[PDB]
Amino acid sequence: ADFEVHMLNKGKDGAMVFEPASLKVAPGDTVTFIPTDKGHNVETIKGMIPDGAEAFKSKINENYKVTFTAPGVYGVKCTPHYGMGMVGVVQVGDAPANLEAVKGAKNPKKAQERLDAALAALGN
Ligand SMILES: [Cu+2]
Repeated sequence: ADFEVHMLNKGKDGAMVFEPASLKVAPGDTVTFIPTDKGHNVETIKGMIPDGAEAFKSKINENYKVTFTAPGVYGVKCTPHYGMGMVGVVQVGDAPANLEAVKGAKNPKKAQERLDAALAALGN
């Protein structure tokens, strides 16, 4: 199954957001990150990727397609707007083994407020 995540300058959650900010996919699913507005990209957050997973970083303005292979929770950010809180969470499969470790990862304050909300919406 294929899912879409859009990158916007303004959404229901405020400025510089990923929509949706939290998504549960299955092992092997594909998510396409699409900058609806210009100036955004997607990159994995340091310490918020499962064991076995490869980090990634898309180019600004590109539609980025990723097939998630290793199960667990992945923290993602927009490079330029990470300090402003532009972050999302992708859970791949059931019972993420790295769920406790991603909760402890350190992020700038606004990014931390949105990641905690997003982890809570997954039922974590
Ligand atoms: Cu951005």
